[PDB]
Amino acid sequence: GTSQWLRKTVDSAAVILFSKTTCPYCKKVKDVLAEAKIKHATIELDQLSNGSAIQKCLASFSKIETVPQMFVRGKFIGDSQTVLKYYSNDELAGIVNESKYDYDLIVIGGGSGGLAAGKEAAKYGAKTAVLDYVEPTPIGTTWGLGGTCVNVGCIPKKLMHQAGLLSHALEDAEHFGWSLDRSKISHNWSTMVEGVQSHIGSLNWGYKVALRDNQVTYLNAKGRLISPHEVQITDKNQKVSTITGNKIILATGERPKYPEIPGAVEYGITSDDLFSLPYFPGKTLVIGASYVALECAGFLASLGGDVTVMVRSILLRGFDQQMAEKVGDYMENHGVKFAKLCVPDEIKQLKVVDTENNKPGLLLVKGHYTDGKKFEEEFETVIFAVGREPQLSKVLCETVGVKLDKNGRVVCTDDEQTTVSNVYAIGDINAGKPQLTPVAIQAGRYLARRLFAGATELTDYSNVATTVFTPLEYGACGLSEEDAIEKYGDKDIEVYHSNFKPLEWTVAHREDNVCYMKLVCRKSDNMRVLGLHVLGPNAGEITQGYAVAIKMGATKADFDRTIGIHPTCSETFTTLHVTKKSGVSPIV
Amino acid sequence: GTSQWLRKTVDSAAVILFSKTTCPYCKKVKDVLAEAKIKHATIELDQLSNGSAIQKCLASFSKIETVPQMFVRGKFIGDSQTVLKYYSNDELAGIVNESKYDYDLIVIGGGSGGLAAGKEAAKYGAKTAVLDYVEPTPIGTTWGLGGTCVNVGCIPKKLMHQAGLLSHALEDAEHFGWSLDRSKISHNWSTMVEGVQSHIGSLNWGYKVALRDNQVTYLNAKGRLISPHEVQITDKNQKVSTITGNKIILATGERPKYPEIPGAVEYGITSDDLFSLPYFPGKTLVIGASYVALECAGFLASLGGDVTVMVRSILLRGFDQQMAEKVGDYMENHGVKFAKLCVPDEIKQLKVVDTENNKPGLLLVKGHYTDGKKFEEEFETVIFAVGREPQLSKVLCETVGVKLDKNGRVVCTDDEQTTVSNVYAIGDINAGKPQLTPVAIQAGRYLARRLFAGATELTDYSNVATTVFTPLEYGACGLSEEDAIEKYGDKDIEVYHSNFKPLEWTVAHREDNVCYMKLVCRKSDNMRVLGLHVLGPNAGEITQGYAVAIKMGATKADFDRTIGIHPTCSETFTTLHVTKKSGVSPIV
Ligand SMILES: Cc1cc2nc3c(=O)[nH]c(=O)nc-3n(C[C@H](O)[C@H](O)[C@H](O)COP(=O)(O)OP(=O)(O)OC[C@H]3O[C@@H](n4cnc5c(N)ncnc54)[C@H](O)[C@@H]3O)c2cc1C
Ligand SMILES: Cc1cc2nc3c(=O)[nH]c(=O)nc-3n(C[C@H](O)[C@H](O)[C@H](O)COP(=O)(O)OP(=O)(O)OC[C@H]3O[C@@H](n4cnc5c(N)ncnc54)[C@H](O)[C@@H]3O)c2cc1C
Ligand SMILES: [Mg+2]
Ligand SMILES: [Mg+2]
Ligand SMILES: [Mg+2]
Repeated sequence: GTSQWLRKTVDSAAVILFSKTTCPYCKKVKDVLAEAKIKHATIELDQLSNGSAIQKCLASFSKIETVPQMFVRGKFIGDSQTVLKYYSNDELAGIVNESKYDYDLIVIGGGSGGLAAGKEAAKYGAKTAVLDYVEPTPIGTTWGLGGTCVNVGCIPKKLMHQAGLLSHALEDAEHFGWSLDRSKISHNWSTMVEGVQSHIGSLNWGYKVALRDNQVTYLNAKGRLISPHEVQITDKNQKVSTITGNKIILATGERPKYPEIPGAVEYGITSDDLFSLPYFPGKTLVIGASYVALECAGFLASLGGDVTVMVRSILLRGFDQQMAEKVGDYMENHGVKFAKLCVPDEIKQLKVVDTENNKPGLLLVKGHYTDGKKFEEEFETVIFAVGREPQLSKVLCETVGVKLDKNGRVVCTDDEQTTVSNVYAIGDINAGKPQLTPVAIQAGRYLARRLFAGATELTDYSNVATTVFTPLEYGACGLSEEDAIEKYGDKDIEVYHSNFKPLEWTVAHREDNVCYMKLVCRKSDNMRVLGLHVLGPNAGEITQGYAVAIKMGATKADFDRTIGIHPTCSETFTTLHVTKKSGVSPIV
Repeated sequence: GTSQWLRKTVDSAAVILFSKTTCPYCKKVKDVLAEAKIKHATIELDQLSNGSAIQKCLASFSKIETVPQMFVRGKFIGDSQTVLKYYSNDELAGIVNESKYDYDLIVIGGGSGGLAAGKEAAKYGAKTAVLDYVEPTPIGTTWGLGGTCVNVGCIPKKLMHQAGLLSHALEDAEHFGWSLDRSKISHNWSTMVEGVQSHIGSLNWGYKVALRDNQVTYLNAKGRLISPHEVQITDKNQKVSTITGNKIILATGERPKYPEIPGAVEYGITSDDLFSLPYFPGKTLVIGASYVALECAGFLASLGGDVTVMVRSILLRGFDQQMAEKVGDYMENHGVKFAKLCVPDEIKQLKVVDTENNKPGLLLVKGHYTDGKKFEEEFETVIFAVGREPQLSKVLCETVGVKLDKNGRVVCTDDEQTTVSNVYAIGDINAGKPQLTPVAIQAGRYLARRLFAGATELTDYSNVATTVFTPLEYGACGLSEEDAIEKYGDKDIEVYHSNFKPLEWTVAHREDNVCYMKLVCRKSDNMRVLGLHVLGPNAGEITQGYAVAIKMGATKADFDRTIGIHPTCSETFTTLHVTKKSGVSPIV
């Protein structure tokens, strides 16, 4: 184990120092490298249980067993006296910069995962390039550095969700004694978009500054992997060139799909366009039933819009379907209309978008229900939220040998390695992984540490918590009830559940028994918590801390012995007692 | 210890059935008791690991080793045929109601702990009385059933905190595109109090209905324990009588203290009066620096009031002082004035409260600072928040033998037992325990199960999470940093910390580096999390789930391997990396 780890670490690290924290010769070398502005990884052998074995194995590369030992790109450079010699003779800079490739790491994609990986690799002295290019949407929308979450995902969507939540805060404020009249207050879409876009612009700029400050080369260029170590880049002026890299990280993400029906690309939009749209969508049809579809429909309705969601089959496929039904029922009680069991056939244009008066156009949507009955209605905006897809055919030449699955995602080992030994993939394009921003970030950071700092820690993709930011939010960690029953059998599953009412909803005269939580547990394993589910305000804040406990193997007894914080919504997890098997009502 | 447990269980239970889930004879006995409206505890021997030894040890009472076996107040009643004989002969009701005392349980105090204990005991057939009486405040304020939290504590305070938080929501709404103008909106104190009090009234009524539905006798009477089994009650018409009970639970709580200075009782108020006050306090001085003092000052300022807090020494004594300073600094930047290192000497009346026109009076407060300088300022309302005290000299006759500590609280074992063996104490009067509503509720419920259902589970009072509902909320679980350093030494403590900015604060132009969190960890115990601290919105929702993980022994590695939910405040705990020892800034 140790010899294999050391060989892999030495071969892959850009600049690495084997050290001991007590040794003054090691401190002197560290001080020289810091003065020279040479970044590097450091392995403190006295801080590792197998450090003595590592010292012995180092002689297989350097012929010495002492510390310090400096390596650059697989080559032993020297001990203390030698490194000081190179520094004194002004030779060290050239040595640490010598490389077979232009870069130690090329990251293709400057989104959540790619920026995290590139910044982390640079900390260990890896010469790093991050490529990011945003192909415009069909109507021409484009945006800056940072990827989907920053520009057209989690960040703007949650800010618009907050704008929507504030509608109810205005209503509640009256009951709490404030003098406003909610019925005389209106919402200005353009003012909200300006504020959202100003924040996004600060993030775009902050990422460019962060790459500069980490000595990462940022290329606003489209990359294509043409062989294991060669990336062809096309710049803003269509100039084509090739750069080379030792390790390659594919982090190119996904883009929205469109249905293959007349008028969809021409006259509809997707989430990519929504978050910078200069005019309020107006009367809107959302086609689809993913979390993207429902989150966007929810905030548009809360802002005062006339919104309909066209659902082919079910809501939130892949999520617990009891929770999905409760999410949709709340939305329907709060203004969202649903066209159920329905698909679109064609979008016809009745009015062109009025860019001068800043108004949407008008569309005729024709569709049909599963029984064959026709759907026909006019909408000012049609938003397609019918899934997202990787677009690797343009990122990857087929001759490179990177295996893709049937959906076009990259088939990766548990350490993100593709079928090409120096090429890795992270984020939404890594087949089978949860498609979430903090997952991409952890994967990229942890991978960079394994490549360039000798780390061994893998990303754990199990029991990753989620939150759907619908008008009433839905947080979850672990299995749905139906997946738990499928895996273990109904007789081995116990479900504890309860309704609850936020204290803030009492004086506000809101609903008594809409918020809901459950714990899905395995009886034969000490009532292990297999899944946690909560519908209520601030559901992501509620869920997050429990994800640590679930990671640690929490049981129902662990929830019971923990004392609640009062008054909170979250504390209702600490006193659950009604089982579904008992048939006793969960109402409070 | 099976023999000792069975002896204690049979001796204490009111009505108890020993059964097996796999027995249709037990099913018949359960059905008969259910039809007879006879509530009882049930111990399913097949579900316990030592069930076989219990069956054998039951014969020491019943001379049989089969199930079912029924017991009443220490006496074996019979098997299947025998219980049916009594039922057929109309003898069973008399048998199950025979008792040496009027009640199996008398609970003195109808607050958080006492109501929880009384309701739980009644589930197992314990004939239960709950006594509750609310001695009026000096100005005459009184309230209904439910105790401090329901009437004059957590419930109204959090509702008034929410009214205060809505001030900032109104401001934020403008930046999110809503057309209101916060500067022309005002707050109506009386409207908010009316709504708060209507909710409280629904809780008072709900508790009365809950006791009725559980067959608990509710006496709105002042109780005094005059001997181990005798409680003297004084009813609303001053009629004095004595009732007897087998077990006694003392759950009488505490009341606000006043400083011993002229004018304090006559002209000041406390939290007991604030939550139903019919007029806005106006310009207000809060004397004290507890969480009660700061929570009330905070919401009064957010409602638009002119508020000053007079602090003898420090804020939030007993809490992490770095966090306390950050809490206070936020309040000072958001309208709360602080008179630091200052104590009051006298409250002088300048105008009497005008009850007819619903206006406060006017007071002159004289005090002095530690540097000798004088304090002299006028206020419309003076609120004392200088601690709370038990008042057991009127609850307990000294001859009973219940030992109190130097502060007047009850000295209890880890199972809530006093020095008188049938008398227990729960909630705020139990010396040394966290004085919180969910603690009182757990203690009461768990104690009732041990007394009347043979349970053995104790309440765990360690690492009980808290939240201070100041304008920026402060959640904590475990040790303060200073307590951890005192216990383990600075060299064995590592502190990970970060500022954060809620995404909701970006478009709203709120502060960049005021929200803050830290994990206080023990290096030599695998970086065990000793204390978690968070200052930010929704801090109780953030903190609660982590309390389960801390109960389970979470380490820093457990936080690191858990993935964040994005975008949330809570996810910041999953990526902490800056140590205090490193000196690196925690700013974003
Ligand atoms: C509407 C919406 C809401 C979401 N909400 C949440 C949420 O609340 N929480 C959450 O955790 N996740 C959320 N997500 C998911 C999250 O956005 C993604 O999981 C995350 O952005 C994936 O990161 P990534 O690094 O894999 O890819 P991306 O962030 O998509 O980055 C890939 C980047 O590479 C660029 N690129 C593509 N091809 C090339 C090429 N050939 N050369 C150069 N650059 C290229 C892309 O244009 C893009 O900039 C949401 C997504 C959407 C669409
Ligand atoms: C302003 C304030 C805010 C608080 N906020 C929170 C918070 O956010 N979260 C939290 O967890 N805790 C909070 N607390 C603490 C919480 O209120 C107490 O911990 C809890 O109420 C204690 O319950 P208890 O059963 O011990 O006593 P109590 O709830 O005080 O009940 C005791 C009852 O017994 C009655 N009684 C007294 N003597 C007699 C007698 N001789 N005969 C009959 N009846 C009698 C009393 O009048 C009262 O009704 C707060 C407290 C205050 C004062
Ligand atoms: Mg702005
Ligand atoms: Mg599942
Ligand atoms: Mg009302």
